[PDB]
Amino acid sequence: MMKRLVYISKISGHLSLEEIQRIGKVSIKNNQRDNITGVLLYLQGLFFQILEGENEKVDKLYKKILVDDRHTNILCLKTEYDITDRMFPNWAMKTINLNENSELMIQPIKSLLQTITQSHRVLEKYMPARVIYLINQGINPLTVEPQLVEKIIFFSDILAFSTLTEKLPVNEVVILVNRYFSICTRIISAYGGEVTKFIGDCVMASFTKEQGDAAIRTSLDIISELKQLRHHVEATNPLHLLYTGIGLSYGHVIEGNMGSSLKMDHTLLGDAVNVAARLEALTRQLPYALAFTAGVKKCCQAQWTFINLGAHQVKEAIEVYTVNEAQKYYDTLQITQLIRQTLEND
Amino acid sequence: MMKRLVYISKISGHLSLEEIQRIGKVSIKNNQRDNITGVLLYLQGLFFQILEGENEKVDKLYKKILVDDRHTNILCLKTEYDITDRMFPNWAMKTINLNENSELMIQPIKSLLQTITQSHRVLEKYMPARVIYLINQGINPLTVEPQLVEKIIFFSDILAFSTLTEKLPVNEVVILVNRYFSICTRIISAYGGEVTKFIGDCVMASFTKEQGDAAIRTSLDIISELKQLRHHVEATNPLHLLYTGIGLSYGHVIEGNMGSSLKMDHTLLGDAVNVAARLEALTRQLPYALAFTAGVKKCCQAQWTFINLGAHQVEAIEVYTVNEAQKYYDTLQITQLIRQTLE
Ligand SMILES: Cc1cc2nc3c(=O)[nH]c(=O)nc-3n(C[C@H](O)[C@H](O)[C@H](O)COP(=O)(O)O)c2cc1C
Ligand SMILES: Cc1cc2nc3c(=O)[nH]c(=O)nc-3n(C[C@H](O)[C@H](O)[C@H](O)COP(=O)(O)O)c2cc1C
Ligand SMILES: [Cl-]
Ligand SMILES: [Cl-]
Ligand SMILES: [Cl-]
Ligand SMILES: [Cl-]
Ligand SMILES: [Cl-]
Ligand SMILES: [Cl-]
Ligand SMILES: [Mg+2]
Repeated sequence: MMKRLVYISKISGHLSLEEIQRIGKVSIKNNQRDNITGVLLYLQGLFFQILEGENEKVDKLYKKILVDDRHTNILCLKTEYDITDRMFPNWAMKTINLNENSELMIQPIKSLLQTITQSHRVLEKYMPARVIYLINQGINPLTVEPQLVEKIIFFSDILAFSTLTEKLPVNEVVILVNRYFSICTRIISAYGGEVTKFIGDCVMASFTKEQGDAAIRTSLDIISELKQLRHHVEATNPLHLLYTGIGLSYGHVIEGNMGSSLKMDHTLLGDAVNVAARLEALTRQLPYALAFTAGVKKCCQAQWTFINLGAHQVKEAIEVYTVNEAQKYYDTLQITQLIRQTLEND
Repeated sequence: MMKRLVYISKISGHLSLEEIQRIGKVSIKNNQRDNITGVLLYLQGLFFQILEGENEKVDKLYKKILVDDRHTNILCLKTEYDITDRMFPNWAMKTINLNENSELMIQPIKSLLQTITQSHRVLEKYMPARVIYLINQGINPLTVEPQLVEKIIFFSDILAFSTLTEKLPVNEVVILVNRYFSICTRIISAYGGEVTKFIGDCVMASFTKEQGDAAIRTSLDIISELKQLRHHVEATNPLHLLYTGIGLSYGHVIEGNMGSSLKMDHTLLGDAVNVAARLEALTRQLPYALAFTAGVKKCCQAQWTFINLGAHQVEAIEVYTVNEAQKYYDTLQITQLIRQTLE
């Protein structure tokens, strides 16, 4: 049985024509051995490749391509399974430099391909991570049926954000929120979590039930990086005032497409979403910057020092936990007052 | 001064090759007259068009193309301003049927164009409407600066949704939330509001300060349509149990594109967002399904019967409603009825 995959990628740095030639000859040699055929196109710093052959041979090759140093931001766009006919039966690997094609009748198609691909790469950034995952796996996200899944829900947001927005100019708030989002997204994604959306200054993400310790480590790493950042910058930098609170919950959530023709999105539905947001808010009243449910605790295997913060009610009460490592070295009320007083000019 | 634009669209059904030819014939005549050049391509049910010429000539033509019933789901991908040279100076409008091209050396580029565009159209379905607007207006959403704007913030969600999710099968929950979202989104959009996002079962939207009355009307209309729905369906249908609460607030919010190269989103930043969400939760404790701030009230000019609900801690703020938002039911009895109905 044969398959065919298509992917796009960003060429790492500036790549010479001779090293692009060094991809072609090795590809031709290996693909002839593996009975692989396909085409490699490049255009304005982007690679396009189509690979076809028996499934095991194609998957082995794509695993190696994925770790190749010469390109990055790799997104597989389409996978066709159990294909009847090869698309390029005579090309072990045909390389086409679309930049060098100056023919007048191909310029329209070449222009459209560059415009649509560059637009595609922008849109990719706005997708929930789950959608990018499904596309990478060759699954059309629009046709996926919703599933009840077990997830750890993550919410983190900015301490005293109302004071920051009240006292800072808009451009300074934007720099600060972008930095916060950049840090959260990088760390969540490094631990295998999936960012779902930004809501105001809040980052929403999920982890699997096998990722309880990764979820805690994510949260502590966020807190740790913010603490580092506050003493890295000057006192006139609003980043000097950036703190977070984090809530985690665990439960059954429905994951999938929701909405209508007018607006559709990837959503997560279930009690755990509300609980994680409420625990995120509760950290304001706690001497800890991370709060989570008993269910999150049961998903952890590491030797955390779990601390029981008692039962709290969520708009029936739920046990709230934290870890000793999440303890605040500051008093939260004193810090929100310091933030306001730091931003006071009078 | 000249501009160049590129858009993609979905060919409307039943569009034959003779009709596409007539499009080319008229385009050539009009574009020659207006000194417009470009190319029209089609492939597997999609149009691609590049248009270039003087700003006003191009804009007037594009406004016409926007209302042409021979295509739908039009997205202007890119606008180049102050172009120096035309890309197709000799083609008033060259029509290219990519479906008919069988040349072997073109097949790779044709295949990739179809793959990437179809994937692009999937991604578009998940994009924030505000980002799709910016792209259509030729604005780079990754570089355009967020702005401080005055907005009415709208928050609604489903009453006792925890009980619904606890007691219903997945496919039934999905049908129910989709219906709720479809109703909210259609009404908000009909009144000129902008749905921002879905957060769980919650709908977040915004209106301008000139849209105070429209925000109240939207809210009452959603409540009204849910009431209609509950007595349209049978008692075994979970939609029979669908109620909403709505909060509105007014304030300054930063609106824009935020994040990093790893993940972007469109967001509204400001205290008004939290206030609207807390007033939405407060309706559970109120004999009204709509609650809003003094600031919202000041944005209204219609002759509502405003009702003061006293100061509430969300310093406490004055909460208001309108007489029409009164609940004909007792909220705690409804939540107990939802629990009991699903037993
Ligand atoms: C864009 C791109 C496309 C590539 N395509 C192929 C290919 O089709 N076949 C292949 O064998 N190697 C291809 N490679 C290179 C592989 O990643 C790898 O360098 C090559 O298989 C040699 O691996 P080896 O020295 O460990 O055996 C490609 C690399 C890049 C950057
Ligand atoms: C995909 C598509 C592309 C079109 N491109 C052009 C064009 O480039 N120039 C043009 O005059 N009309 C174009 N039209 C048709 C116009 O929308 C309109 O039907 C035509 O200009 C006649 O308009 P009229 O009612 O003012 O006579 C296009 C229509 C479609 C569906
Ligand atoms: Cl290149
Ligand atoms: Cl800290
Ligand atoms: Cl610990
Ligand atoms: Cl509720
Ligand atoms: Cl009602
Ligand atoms: Cl009234
Ligand atoms: Mg905050």
